[PDB]
Formats: sequence, structure tokens, C-alpha cells
Amino acid sequence: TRSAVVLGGGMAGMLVSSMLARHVGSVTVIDRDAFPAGPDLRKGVPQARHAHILWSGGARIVEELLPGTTDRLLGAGAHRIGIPDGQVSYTAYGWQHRFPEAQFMIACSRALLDWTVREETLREERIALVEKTEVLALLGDAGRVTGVRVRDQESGEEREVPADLVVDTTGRGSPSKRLLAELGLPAPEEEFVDSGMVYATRLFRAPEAAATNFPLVSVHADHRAGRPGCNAVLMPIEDGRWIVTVSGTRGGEPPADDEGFARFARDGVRHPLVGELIAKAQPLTSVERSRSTVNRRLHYDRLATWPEGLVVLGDAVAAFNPVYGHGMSAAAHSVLALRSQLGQRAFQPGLARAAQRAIAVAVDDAWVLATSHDIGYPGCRTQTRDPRLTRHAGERQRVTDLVGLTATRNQVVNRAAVALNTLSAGMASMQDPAVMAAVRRGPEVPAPTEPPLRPDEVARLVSGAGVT
Ligand SMILES: Cc1cc2nc3c(=O)[nH]c(=O)nc-3n(C[C@H](O)[C@H](O)[C@H](O)COP(=O)(O)OP(=O)(O)OC[C@H]3O[C@@H](n4cnc5c(N)ncnc54)[C@H](O)[C@@H]3O)c2cc1C
Ligand SMILES: [Cl-]
Repeated sequence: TRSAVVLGGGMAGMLVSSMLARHVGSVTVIDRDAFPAGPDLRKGVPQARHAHILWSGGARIVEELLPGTTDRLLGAGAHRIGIPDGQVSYTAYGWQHRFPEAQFMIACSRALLDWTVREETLREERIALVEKTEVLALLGDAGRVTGVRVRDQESGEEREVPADLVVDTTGRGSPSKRLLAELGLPAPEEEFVDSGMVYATRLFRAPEAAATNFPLVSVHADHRAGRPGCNAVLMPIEDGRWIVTVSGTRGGEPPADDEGFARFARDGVRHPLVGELIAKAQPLTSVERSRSTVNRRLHYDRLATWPEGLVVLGDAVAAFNPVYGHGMSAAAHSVLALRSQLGQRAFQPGLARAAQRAIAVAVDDAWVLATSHDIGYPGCRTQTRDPRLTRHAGERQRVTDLVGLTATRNQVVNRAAVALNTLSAGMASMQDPAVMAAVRRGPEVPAPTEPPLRPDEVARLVSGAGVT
């Protein structure tokens, strides 16, 4: 009994659908895109052209909702990369010492991740994916949503899809503001922090011996410097490839051409390591760019009126500058927040509002982490009432940098920093007396003076051909 309609069948839509089918009799997923039968790019998820990191915090939730998915990804060529043992990272504060594993991430093409999650989700016969379908309107009124009116793209026929619960997971281009406007509801407060970040990506075939057991490599901006922030990330993915994504804020955006890409990876960022490694590899694709990098949040949970049976989650409610890599994990946390309110409240009145408030809490750490680091770049454009961003940003950055600095050279501080940065723990965890204690104890290793690559890692950058 009871039925749910999910708008958007991307990451949040698939995750929330898998959860919902354990609580309602049927789930219908409505998407305007066409869906490939295999792990291919598609127009509805254009960000899949760029490096995607699935931090442990999100990965564990994906596993809970769709168990066996992590192993299926690894079996398809995804990499499990330990953090910080599997990363060579020139942070704002210097090189990260590669301490033993504290957290992890899963590294693969977003196309493969999306295909795997969708295939696992649709194993549940009571979830149906309705492709090539437009979302026209929410049915019902401002007091209660009762479904959606859709248009079939092939036939042009419009029809009404009844639902006890509608979940908007249509992503960064969600039309929910319009949909809610047509209901008569007031417009939500919108908050944004826009650093002008632009991403540029190329795929490379790695040297054959480095197709496995190769680290994540990153060169980060120094957000404390009053200069445009530029970054470079090299990430292993399936089938012996490296995805390389460079980025820059206003005044340091990467160029669009193949040659400028390589020079940006060498000279536009603070250390040339990513430039040096891609020179060992074979380029497979030309530069793809994205500017879908604004931190944008819609405070739907604070609206004066909220209709029963409507919930918005994923990028549709809060989307981030992706250099921090939180979007998919934040959506996963938001799904568990809805599940928690469903378990407590079932379908009583109050459910949708309670879930919307719970979702706002679930994305808040990801929101604070991304905006607090973006707000310092030259030229940043903002619209906010958040005192964390307007006033208390000065000391929040003073304590962030003490922890960030000490995390590069102290195993206990690093463990706590990466627990938070992978969304495996909340921000209160940093106020644990033991963590503040380790911070005060400071570095236990020297600061590396060169990239902390292993000899065996660099040895696999050449074939050894040409030698008798
Ligand atoms: C360049 C870039 C890099 C990123 N890197 C990372 C990273 O490293 N780690 C990470 O965790 N996140 C990353 N992200 C964020 C991540 O892509 C998103 O957070 C994630 O896709 C959110 O899922 P979603 O389901 O809300 O949206 P999406 O996955 O985009 O899915 C939206 C779905 O809704 C459909 N749709 C859209 N509009 C409509 C409509 N009007 N009607 C019907 N259907 C509609 C689309 O076709 C699609 O199927 C990155 C994003 C970008 C842009
Ligand atoms: Cl994009």
C-alpha cells in the first residue's frame, strides 16, 4: 500500500527509490532523459564528464541501501583508494604525509557508478523507471501534493500520476521553484556562494603497469592566499584510465584547448606533479569544461507553508562546488534522513515537513565545508544571511587552518579531519577533547619537501621497452 513518485532518476533518485520501496508498495521514477543500456554518458547527467570521488561517508550509505554495490563497482574496475595512504596531495598547507589508512574513497567514471547504482536499484520490480517524460506540474494544492502531471515525449500525451509522496530529485536544474510557484507557495530563500570555479577534464590511458594500485594525486589551491584558486586532480578509473580534472576560480579558470590544459596542470597550479604525470600517459579525449560549480541552497524547510507529501533532496535542494567532492555523499545522507523520518512518523501529517527539515540538517556539513573555503577567493559572489559566512568566517577559518595544517603531519588529527571531510562523522567530532589535544601536540613527522610518491609507484610510469 501507498505509492511514491520520484522526479529524476540520477544518483539521488535511484538511492531514494531503493529506500522508498521498502516503505511503500510502488515507486515510479520519472526522468526526461533517455537512459543507455550500458555505462555511458547521457545528457541528463553532464557532470559525468568530470572526475567524481565517492568518499567513504557516501559509499557506506550506498552499500547500506544497495548492499553489494561497492563490491560490484570494484569487480567492474573501480578503485578503492585509501585516505590518506593512497593519496599524493599538495594541500593548502603543504604535502599530506601518507599515514596508514583512516578512510577511503571509490574511484571510477561517474557513468559506471550511475549505471551500477541504477541496475542494482531496478532489481526491485516495484520500482519502475519512466524515461523520456517531462514533469509538467504537481497535482493537488499548497496543502497537500497528490502526484504529478507529466508529458510523454514520444506521444505528447499528458497524464496524471497519483502519489502519496512526491520526491524531487531532479538535480541542479530542478524546476521545483516553478512547480511550487504554480501551487501558490511563496518562493524559498536561496543562498549561494559563487567563486566562479570552472572545471576542465581530459581522460588519459595510464602507463600499463600503473593501471592498478596507483594513488589519487591532487594539487590544491591555497585558499588563504589572496589569489585565484587553481587545482589539479588525477584519479584512477576503470579500464586502465586516469581522469584528470583541473579547476580555477575567477581569474584563474583553465583554458579550453588541449595544449593549455597540460600547461595549466604544470604551471597554473602550485606544484606541477599532475602535469608531470599526464606527460607519461596517452590522452584519449579532448577538454570538456563545466561551470556548474556554484554552491546553491534552497531553504524549503523554512517556508511558511509546506505541502504534505512533498520532499526535495539531492542537488535540487543543495548543490556544491565539486572540488570538495561531497554532492553524492550529501544526497546519500539526505536519503537516510528521509528514511529516519519515515520510520518515526510513517505517513502522518507532518512527515514531509519533518523530512525536509531533516534533509537540511543532513546537507549542512557539506554546505559549510564548501562555502567556508570558497568565500575567501578573490571575486567571490555571495547571497546569504548565514552569520557563519558573514561574520564568524574569520575565526572559523583560523581554526580550520590550524587543524588542516596539523592534519598534514599528525596521524590522529588527520584521522579526525578525514572522518569529517568524507562525511563519515559530523562537525562536532572535531570538538572532541582528544582531537583538540592532538592538534595542540602538533606535527609528529617532517613536512615532505617533495611529492610523497613511493618508488614502486613511479617505477610503473614507464614500460621498460627499448631495453635489451
Ligand atoms: C564537475 C562536477 C564534479 C563533481 N564531482 C563530484 C565528486 O567528486 N563527488 C561527489 O560526490 N559529487 C560530485 N559532483 C556532484 C554530483 O554530480 C551530484 O551531487 C549528484 O549528481 C547529485 O545527484 P542528483 O540525483 O541530485 O542529480 P543528478 O545526478 O544530476 O540527476 C538528476 C536527474 O534528474 C533528471 N532531470 C533533470 N531535470 C529534470 C526535469 N525537469 N524533469 C525530469 N527529470 C529531470 C536528469 O535527467 C537526471 O537523471 C560533481 C558535480 C560536478 C558538476
Ligand atoms: Cl557539468
